[PDB]
Amino acid sequence: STGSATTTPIDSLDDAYITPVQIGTPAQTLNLDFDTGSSDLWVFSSETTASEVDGQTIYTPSKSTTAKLLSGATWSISYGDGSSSSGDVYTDTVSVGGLTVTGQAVESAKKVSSSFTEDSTIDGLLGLAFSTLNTVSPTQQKTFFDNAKASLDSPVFTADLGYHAPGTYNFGFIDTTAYTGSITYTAVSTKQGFWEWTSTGYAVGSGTFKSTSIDGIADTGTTLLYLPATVVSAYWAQVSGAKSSSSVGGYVFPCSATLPSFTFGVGSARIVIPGDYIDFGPISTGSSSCFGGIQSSAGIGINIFGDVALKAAFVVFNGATTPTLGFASK
Ligand SMILES: CC[C@H](C)CNC(=O)C[C@H](O)[C@H](CC(C)C)NC(=O)[C@H](CCCCNC(=S)NC)NC(=O)[C@H](Cc1ccccc1)NS(=O)(=O)N(C)C
Repeated sequence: STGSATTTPIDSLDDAYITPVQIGTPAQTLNLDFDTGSSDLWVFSSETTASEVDGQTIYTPSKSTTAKLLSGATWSISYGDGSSSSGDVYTDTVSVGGLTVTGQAVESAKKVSSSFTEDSTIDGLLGLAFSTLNTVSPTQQKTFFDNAKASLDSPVFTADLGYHAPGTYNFGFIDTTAYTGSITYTAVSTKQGFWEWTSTGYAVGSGTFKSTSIDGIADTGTTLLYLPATVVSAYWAQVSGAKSSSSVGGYVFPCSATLPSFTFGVGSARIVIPGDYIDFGPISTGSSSCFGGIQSSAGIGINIFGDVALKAAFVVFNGATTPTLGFASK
């Protein structure tokens, strides 16, 4: 079996993408944030504290005939940006672009943090990192991909995210019409439970490729590109008006500038992010100052190949016994 779903940015700055998911019987469609950086599928529902509910679409376990409460299981998670959620768990049928998994754990939120209540276009998260990061207790619940693996035509899923446009998530197949060149595969360490890999170096604009190991994670749930502070500094050094702002939280630049591209190595291959994808957007509507999409990972503690990187390539999360990650130019 296979599945294909279109995914869309929740705003005009590509802060996140949501993909529709059908949960329960008859199907309840929710729009979730497909996150390769977590392993929890949870959604807002009939159980979340009302005043914690904005205009999100909720899951009502009670209206689904295949739902089953998972006796005694609870969950609690906190994310990298401080948000958090917790609740209980049900198992139900979950479909993604025609790809159905029965008995998938759907974690029902009882409480959500303020950033989630305020983001009206995200109904929950669908985690895609290793099941070892799952927060359900006492027994960890497998991700949608671990559960679909038996059925998949090939154990893989690809991310094809768009720059200010829709994209696609596909499961169990590789669409050769979607990228150019061939796919370069790189080893993944699962020690931390993440889609963790090592980049071979970088290049700023039309300058030299520097061979330096960049250990990082590929995470569709992270907006920007977090690199070591000395690589970020070499990028911004090429942009005349750019500077580091303590008030805004990072490098800012005149919106007016044409920024250089940024290339990161994948083995022998190079993936070129267009200077424009690095222009995240102005600080505030009308400002002459814009937010840089390449930020320092000094304060996070790990490098993150988030959305600004991920959208410049065709990405293959190959979930075979020995997982690997493939990158293609598109
Ligand atoms: C078991 C716990 C596991 C390890 C949790 N994994 C994780 O926590 C990684 C996972 O991908 C989350 C998903 C996110 C939707 C809440 N990413 C994040 O938490 C990041 C943080 C990236 C690193 C930032 N950390 C720091 S200290 N920066 C100074 N958020 C993001 O990148 C959000 C994503 C987002 C956007 C819009 C709506 C919802 C969520 N964009 S952002 O807020 O940082 N951007 C607006 C500035």
